[PDB]
Amino acid sequence: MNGTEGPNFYVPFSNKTGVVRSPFEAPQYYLAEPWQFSMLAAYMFLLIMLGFPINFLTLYVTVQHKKLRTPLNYILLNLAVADLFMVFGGFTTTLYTSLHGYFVFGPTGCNLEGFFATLGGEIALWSLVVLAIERYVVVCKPMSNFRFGENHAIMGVAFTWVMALACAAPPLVGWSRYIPEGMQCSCGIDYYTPHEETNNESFVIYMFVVHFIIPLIVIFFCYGQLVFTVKEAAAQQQESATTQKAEKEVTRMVIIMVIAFLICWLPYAGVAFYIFTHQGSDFGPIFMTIPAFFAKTSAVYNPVIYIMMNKQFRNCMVTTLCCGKNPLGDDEASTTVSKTETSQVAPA
Ligand SMILES: *[C@@H]1O[C@H](CO)[C@@H](O[C@@H]2O[C@H](CO)[C@@H](O[C@@H]3O[C@H](CO)[C@@H](O)[C@H](O)[C@@H]3O)[C@H](O)[C@H]2NC(C)=O)[C@H](O)[C@H]1NC(C)=O
Ligand SMILES: *[C@@H]1O[C@H](CO)[C@@H](O[C@@H]2O[C@H](CO)[C@@H](O)[C@H](O)[C@H]2NC(C)=O)[C@H](O)[C@H]1NC(C)=O
Ligand SMILES: *C/C=C(C)/C=C\C=C(C)\C=C\C1=C(C)CCCC1(C)C
Ligand SMILES: CCCCCCCS[C@@H]1O[C@H](CO)[C@@H](O)[C@H](O)[C@H]1O
Ligand SMILES: CCCCCCCS[C@@H]1O[C@H](CO)[C@@H](O)[C@H](O)[C@H]1O
Ligand SMILES: *C(=O)CCCCCCCCCCCCCCC
Ligand SMILES: *C(=O)CCCCCCCCCCCCCCC
Ligand SMILES: C=CC/C=C/C=C/CCCCCCCCC
Ligand SMILES: CC(=O)/C=C/C1=C(C)CCCC1(C)C
Ligand SMILES: [Hg+2]
Ligand SMILES: [Hg+2]
Ligand SMILES: [Hg+2]
Ligand SMILES: [Zn+2]
Ligand SMILES: [Zn+2]
Ligand SMILES: [Zn+2]
Ligand SMILES: [Zn+2]
Repeated sequence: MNGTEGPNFYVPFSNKTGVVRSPFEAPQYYLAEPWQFSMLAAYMFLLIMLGFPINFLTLYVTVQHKKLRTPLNYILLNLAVADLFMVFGGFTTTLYTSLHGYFVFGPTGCNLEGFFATLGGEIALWSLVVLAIERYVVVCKPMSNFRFGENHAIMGVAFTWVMALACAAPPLVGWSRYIPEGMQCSCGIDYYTPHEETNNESFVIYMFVVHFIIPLIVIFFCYGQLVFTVKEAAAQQQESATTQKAEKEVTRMVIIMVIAFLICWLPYAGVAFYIFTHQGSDFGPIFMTIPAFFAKTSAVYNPVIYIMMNKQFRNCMVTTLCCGKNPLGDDEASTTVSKTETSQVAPA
C-alpha cells in the first residue's frame, strides 16, 4: 500500500518499515524533518499575529463609524469576523499541533482546525457571490429606482453563513469527516478514503459542485455581464457622475478579491480533486501541506485589499488610529464617516 489508512486517518507514507504512527497519538517527524514542523509553527504564529490585529481593527473601524453601512462595508465586516474565528477557532490549534508534530487534541482538535478553515474559506466564497450580485444590481441596475438597504446587506451576510455552515458542519455530524492532511498538522475534508460508513464520496461531490463550481459560475457569468456595461477602465472623477467613478473603485476591488480568492484556493482545490481521483496513489506529505497552509492566508488578505483599495475605509481607519481624528492630507476628498467627527447625514 502507498499509504497507511487508519480508522480515523490516512497518512501519506508507507508503513512497510512499521514506523507510521496515528497522527492523534505520536509526532509525525518520521514524515519530514523536525525543522520543517517548526517552519509550520513559526508560520502559523506569524499568521495569527497578522490576522488578529488586522481583522479586529477592520471590525472596530466599521463599527465605530456610523456611515460605513454600504453592502460592501457589511460583507467585509462579516469577513473580518469569519477571519477572527479562523485565527482563534482553528489557527490556535494548527499552531499547537505543528508545535508537537501531531494533533495532541485528537479528533476534536482536527475538527476545530478543519471546521474553521472551511467555514472561513466558504464564508468568503459565498460573500463573493453576494458582492457579485450587489455589484450587478448597481452597475447593470436591473431595476429602475432600487437601492440595497442595511436590511438586504444583513440578509446577504446571513446567507453566506447559512451556505458556509451547510458545507462545514455536515462533517461534524456524520456526513464525511475532518481528517489530517500533508504533514498531518492541518485537517480537511476526507478525500482520501471512501469510508462509506460516513458517505465520504457523496459529500465530496456535493462540496465541489454546490460549494465551488456553481458559485464560481455565478461569479464569472455575472462578471461577463459587467464586461460591456462597466469596465476596469476608470479615469478621473465623473465619467457619468462622480457617483460612477466611485462605483468603479468598488467593482475593481471586488474583481481583485476574486482573483485573490482563486489564487488562494485553486491550488488546494486542485490537489484535493486529484487525491479524490487518485485515492491510494503514491503521493507524500508535502503534497497537500503547501497548498493547505498557503490557503490559510485567506484569513488576512481580504482586509488588506479593502484598506488598500477603498479610499474611504482607509481614511476612516487612519482617523480611528490617530485617535480623535486628523486624516491629514486627502482625508477622503469625498464623503466620510465616524462616530462623532463628521458622520453628519447628507441625503435631502
Ligand atoms: C505500522 O506497523 C507497526 C508494526 O506492525 C504498527 O505498530 C504496532 O502499533 C500498535 C498500536 O500502536 C501496537 O500495539 C500496542 O500493543 C500494546 C499491548 O502490549 C497495547 O498496550 C498498546 O496500547 C498498543 O495497542 C503494536 O505493539 C505495534 N507493533 C509493532 C511496533 O510491531 C503500527 O501501528 C503501524 N502503523 C499504523 C497502521 O498506524
Ligand atoms: C500506488 O501508487 C502508484 C503510483 O501512484 C499506483 O500505480 C499507478 O496505478 C495507475 C492505475 O492503476 C496506473 O495508471 C499508473 O501507471 C501506475 N503507476 C505506476 C506505479 O507505474 C498504484 O496503483 C498504487 N497502489 C495502490 C492502488 O495501492
Ligand atoms: C489549513 C486548513 C484547510 C485548508 C482546511 C480545510 C479547507 C477546505 C476543505 C476548503 C474547501 C474549499 C474552499 C474553502 C474554497 C473553494 C474550494 C474548496 C471546496 C476546495
Ligand atoms: C494547481 C493545482 C494543483 C494540481 C495538482 C497536481 C497533481 S500532479 C501529480 O502529483 C503526485 C505527487 O507529488 C506525483 O507523484 C505525480 O507524478 C503528479 O502527476
Ligand atoms: C493589496 C491589493 C491591491 C493590489 C491589487 C491591484 C489592485 S489595482 C489598483 O487599485 C487602486 C485603488 O482602488 C487604483 O487607484 C489603481 O488605479 C489600480 O490600478
Ligand atoms: C495618526 O496618529 C498617525 C497614524 C499612526 C498609525 C500607526 C499604525 C499602527 C497600527 C497598529 C494598530 C493595531 C490594531 C489594534 C488591535 C488590538
Ligand atoms: C492617538 O492619536 C494615538 C496614536 C496611536 C498610534 C501609535 C503611535 C506609536 C508611537 C510611536 C512610538 C515610537 C517608538 C519608540 C519605542 C521606544
Ligand atoms: C491580485 C492580488 C491581491 C493580492 C493580495 C494580497 C494581500 C496579502 C496578505 C498575505 C499575508 C501573508 C503573510 C505571511 C507571513 C509569513
Ligand atoms: C507537490 C510538492 O510540492 C511536493 C511533493 C513531494 C516531494 C517533492 C517529496 C516527497 C513526496 C511529496 C510530498 C509528494
Ligand atoms: Hg459581477
Ligand atoms: Hg491567498
Ligand atoms: Hg472616512
Ligand atoms: Zn470507520
Ligand atoms: Zn458552503
Ligand atoms: Zn473514491
Ligand atoms: Zn490620501
